Amino acid sequence: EFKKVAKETAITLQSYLTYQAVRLISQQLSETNPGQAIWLGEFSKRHPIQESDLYLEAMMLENKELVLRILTVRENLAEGVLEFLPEMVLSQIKQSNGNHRRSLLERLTQ
Amino acid sequence: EFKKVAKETAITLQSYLTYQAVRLISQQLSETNPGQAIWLGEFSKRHPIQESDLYLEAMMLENKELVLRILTVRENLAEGVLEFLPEMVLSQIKQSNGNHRRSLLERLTQ
Repeated sequence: EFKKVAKETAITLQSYLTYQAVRLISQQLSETNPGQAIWLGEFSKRHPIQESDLYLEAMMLENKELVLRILTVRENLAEGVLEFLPEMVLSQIKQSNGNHRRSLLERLTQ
Repeated sequence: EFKKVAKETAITLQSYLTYQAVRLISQQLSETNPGQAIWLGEFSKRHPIQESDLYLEAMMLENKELVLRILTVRENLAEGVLEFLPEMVLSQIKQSNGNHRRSLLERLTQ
């Protein structure tokens, strides 16, 4: 099932990177254009960024400009971040595993 | 902020791959050992797999064997899946972006 799981993870990463896009943009808009930060916040109450293609589709009806920036920002975030994710996540898995195996072997040898 | 975002994404991927581990294991246990599938389900009600190092720490107090299998299965899942994630997620971002840009350019040129 490494196909079913790869696919589901990629969809999850795609949507998560989109949330990170909207988090970053909203942070800039806090200083740069506060009334749009606020708007972005309320629209996100009314639309679960979880279902991200629908969110963006919902947003084009009201703010095409913000939709475009999320598209752009998330493409850059992906392009920036994705290359280190393999090495990072695997390394964190090997060391979380390491900790947990060191801890329970400690309990097993009381 | 590509560091703050890479770090947060890796933590999220780590935890998500752990949930996928527990999803897969629970699926096997459905057929292989049903009474442990059920137990795994109830423990997951009482412990948010979201905070995954704590979950696994909570589980060692009650089922060290299952904790070890999650450790193993999630390391394999990571090792299996992580190499295609860059190419996959970026490709899905380029084509989701493509769709949304094709759709709103359609509205802008009514």
